Amino acid sequence: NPFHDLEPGPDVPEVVYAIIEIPKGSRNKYELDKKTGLLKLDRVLYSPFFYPVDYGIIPRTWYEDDPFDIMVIMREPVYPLTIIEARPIGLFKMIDSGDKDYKVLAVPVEDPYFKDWKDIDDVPKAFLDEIAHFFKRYKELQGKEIIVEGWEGAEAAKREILRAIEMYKEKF
Repeated sequence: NPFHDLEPGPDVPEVVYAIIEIPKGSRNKYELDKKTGLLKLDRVLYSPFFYPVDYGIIPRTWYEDDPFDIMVIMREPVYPLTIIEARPIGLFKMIDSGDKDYKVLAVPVEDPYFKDWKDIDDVPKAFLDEIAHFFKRYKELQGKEIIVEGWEGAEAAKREILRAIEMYKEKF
């Protein structure tokens, strides 16, 4: 499994690895299976929405009983199971069915388009809104309730990554 076999990053928490599961623009929700290391179709979203970001996980992280999720803003979406060196710039805070389900927002290190993106204030506000709204509504036809706490900055993101990396060490 890229989850188990890779280190969290080449320079955590400044640069992490993101293992991409879902390319920006997919209505199919793919997940990396931790045991087999293969891509699985978790579900087809019940509504005609698409993932607004390249969506994945950081290797060797464990969060709150799952890998820590990362959203990577890519101009051209990558293929599932691509590794991206990503810079954390933000932290999305939502709770899904009582459980905290925070997500890191990151930019690709090797796309110079995002070179001056270093914190949440560098992101177009309507983009942060479109992400929050996606997670607020995407499971509404499945009867789930997601509460969205909002966003925090890069420093918070990076704390939470270091925290999830040690939680992985405790569990494995």
